[PDB]
Amino acid sequence: RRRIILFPVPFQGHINPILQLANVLYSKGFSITIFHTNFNKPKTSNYPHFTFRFILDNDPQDERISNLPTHGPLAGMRIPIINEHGADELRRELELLMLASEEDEEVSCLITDALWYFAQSVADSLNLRRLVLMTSSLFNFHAHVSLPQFDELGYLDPRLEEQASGFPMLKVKDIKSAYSNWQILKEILGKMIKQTKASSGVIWNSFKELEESELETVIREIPAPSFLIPLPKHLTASSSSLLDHDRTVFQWLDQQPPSSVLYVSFGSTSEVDEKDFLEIARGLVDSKQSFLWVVRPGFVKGSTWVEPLPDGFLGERGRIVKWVPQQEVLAHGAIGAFWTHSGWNSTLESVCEGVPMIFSDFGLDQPLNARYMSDVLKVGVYLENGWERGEIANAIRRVMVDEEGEYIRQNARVLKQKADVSLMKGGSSYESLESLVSYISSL
Ligand SMILES: O=c1ccn([C@@H]2O[C@H](COP(=O)(O)OP(=O)(O)O)[C@@H](O)[C@H]2O)c(=O)[nH]1
Repeated sequence: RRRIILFPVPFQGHINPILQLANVLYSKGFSITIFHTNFNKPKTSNYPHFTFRFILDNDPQDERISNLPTHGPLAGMRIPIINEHGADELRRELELLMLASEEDEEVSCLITDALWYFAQSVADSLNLRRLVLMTSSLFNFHAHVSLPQFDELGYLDPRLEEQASGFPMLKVKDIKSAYSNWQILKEILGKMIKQTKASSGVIWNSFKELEESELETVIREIPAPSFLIPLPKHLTASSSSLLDHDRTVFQWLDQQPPSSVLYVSFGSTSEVDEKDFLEIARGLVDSKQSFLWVVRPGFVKGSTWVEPLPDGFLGERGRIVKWVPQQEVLAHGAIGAFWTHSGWNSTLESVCEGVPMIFSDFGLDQPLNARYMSDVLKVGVYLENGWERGEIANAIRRVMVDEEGEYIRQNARVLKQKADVSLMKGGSSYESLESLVSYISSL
């Protein structure tokens, strides 16, 4: 019998894939321990088959992380702080668990978010193999490792619409948006890459037929074995939701004709102007399509939730809610399209449910995902120039209704079919999971 310890980053887009992976590995016969902060902890009662151990921010909470806001952009300061200072405690917790191990039980490996680069030297010091879960795409990584060529060209130092000389698949404007914050994030990024290369294995939330152009880069740049597993095709992340679901949406979805509803969501941490929020809204009302919008409290700047919106503005065709089981909504027959911020989990969920997309972005990997999806795979339309009520209306209608958008809708159906085929025997994802289990078992 073999145990795997998994250590996620405590944010929705990072907890979701790591607990999907944990469930996949449990289904293959491993026992599971989750090391987690108290901050943003998921509902442990949803996981009776996992053992949770809460670490790093137990009371008395430390002076370096105590006082930190639980919401907003500053909540992410916990990540560099834990990387810088958490090694001693992580080692103690791993050793305690390895000690209490049953006689017939061995800890096979530690799997961490790639962002926990500090865990490599900790695992090394215990003779414990560490594997890394990437929560972003292979294409994004390929763009990472190409930054030197980008740096020389001054792309990183603020000709927007031409293709990048290194990357034909990207525009210069994409690269400028993705790496707008290079002084600040550059340090974390380099160490994350270095310790991912130095790990014992890299698990990617993707599949070969989604990112075939990128496989050779990962083989060449990362000496450790890579595994591609499309986690949403195995199970949804419903059980790791950090917020209560509004399931009243499914009764409303059941009142809509097939493929008639635009699902709209900009993720778990994006935020917008009071100006932009009302323009998007008019863009939705203008498209004349039915829509289900998820607006996270605080998504709006200056408002607690949605106060700028006049009572009844959405009228007959629109509903706004705070939070849903997103992949389950995307699977509903009423959904015709997904207007997304292009976060990687959302993008992959939509791909796995065969839903074509309209793309916005808020930087980081998001513009790269939108570019790849829209121009390589051609499963959506990219709103790559801000929020205009007009342009929004046309993109929505092009994907949902226009005969001219039929190829985008068909591409999304075919790509979902490829995801499904990949989990079949002899499929790429099946073989990658088979390889991952036997590899972990050999450790
Ligand atoms: O109403 C919502 C909105 C989002 N999500 C989930 O939140 C995660 C968001 O991750 P993503 O990588 O798309 O973007 P982020 O929020 O990290 O920017 C995904 O798994 C979504 O399915 C959800 O369950 N309900």
